[PDB]
Amino acid sequence: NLAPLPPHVPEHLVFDFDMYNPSNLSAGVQEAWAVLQESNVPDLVWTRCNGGHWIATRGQLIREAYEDYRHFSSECPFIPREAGEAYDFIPTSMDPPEQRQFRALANQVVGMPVVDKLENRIQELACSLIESLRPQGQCNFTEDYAEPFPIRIFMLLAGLPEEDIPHLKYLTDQMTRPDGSMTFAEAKEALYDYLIPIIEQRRQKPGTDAISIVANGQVNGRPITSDEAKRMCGLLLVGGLDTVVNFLSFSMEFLAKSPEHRQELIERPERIPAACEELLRRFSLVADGRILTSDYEFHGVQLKKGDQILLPQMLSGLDERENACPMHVDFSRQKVSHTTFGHGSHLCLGQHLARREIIVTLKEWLTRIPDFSIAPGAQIQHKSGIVSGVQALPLVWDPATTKAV
Ligand code: HEM
Ligand SMILES: CC1(C)[C@@H]2CC[C@@]1(C)C(=O)C2
Ligand SMILES: [K+]
Repeated sequence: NLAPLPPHVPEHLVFDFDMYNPSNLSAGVQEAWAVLQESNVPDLVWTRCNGGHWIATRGQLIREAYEDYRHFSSECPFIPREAGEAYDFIPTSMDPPEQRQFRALANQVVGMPVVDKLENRIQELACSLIESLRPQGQCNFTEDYAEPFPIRIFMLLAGLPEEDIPHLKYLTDQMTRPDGSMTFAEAKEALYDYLIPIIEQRRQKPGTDAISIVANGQVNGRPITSDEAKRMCGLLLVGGLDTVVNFLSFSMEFLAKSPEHRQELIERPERIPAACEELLRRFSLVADGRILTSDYEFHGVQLKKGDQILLPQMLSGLDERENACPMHVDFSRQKVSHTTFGHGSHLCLGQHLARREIIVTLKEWLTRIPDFSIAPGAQIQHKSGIVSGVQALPLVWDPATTKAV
């Protein structure tokens, strides 16, 4: 449906892009979003889809808006409006100044020091999942690796049972790529229904898991409330269950389709960290945004207090004004410009865990299964939303070309 055009929005800026079902989706989701960067499309457009909102289409504007939290508030960061209003996760639903104190606590559970306590288990799980698949000569990559690898690591970190994954993954996905059966508010309250008692049990009897550490944490020297803990833990679950999970499939689809790039990383494994960064640029996948706190003229466009603006993190690095030949993957690219992990005060806190999971996957997969392809006659379908993904990724290989370590 197309919402009525607000009185302050001129017709010439109207471009009815649907972030949950973009028209060019069959080309690939990044390609579908990149239609917003065709030469005739303004830097800032209005879509009547999903209740009506602005979209900044160029890295310059996306970066500026993410830096200016005084005009572009995180209080209502999701489209549609109902979802942004219900959205209350911490720290993401807060602006500075109050946001900042919560970042340190989140860093205690997903930050670089914690990656250190997990490196060996991350390594061991990647290797065991890949070795189990290796002799089969085929897999459904989304279900067989992309999901279980990051999700089981998160569930370990959080001290949550693996048999809870199907329920939690379903709920998480309703917040980013809703199937229509639940509103954001319903999904969020179901997630909170799961968490609240676990949080109370771990405040009564603390363990060493991430939920215990958040629930018994301090924020700038005072105790976190049960409610704040819940709102932080919800966000951590969503990051654990619906970010890397999707990104790995874009990356593995690319490698399945580009033997040259596989060989590069096999021959020059020192390049894997750089490859991770270039893949994070090319297969960027997040798009949230902000709400206007006041009327504001931005790049010659009149914005009105309460207007939502989508600021797609995905688009900055695909912008030819940020990177030449942006749809080309070049592992030797000298300045890999992107906002894949966000920009401004809300920079991703999970990014070190994400990079470790990506780099481990690339190294351990190519060590064992250097030669693989998309299954015969398969046409890979993507899906779009707050976080975009790959619906299915059937891969095949000849087991004779693989190596058990
Ligand atoms: C490829 C993987 C990932 C990508 C692309 C990604 C992307 C992002 C983006 C774009 C933001 C900023 C959102 C905004 O400004 O509104 C963000 C924030 C955040 N992410 Fe990540 N993320 C990833 C992985 C993770 C993981 C694995 C976790 C935790 C398990 C995580 C936890 C967080 C947290 C806690 C924030 C909030 C920071 C704040 O609001 O101050 N992320 N992420
Ligand atoms: C936009 C995000 C990727 C970031 C971490 C999880 C996510 C869906 C959020 O709600 C904040
Ligand atoms: K809100």
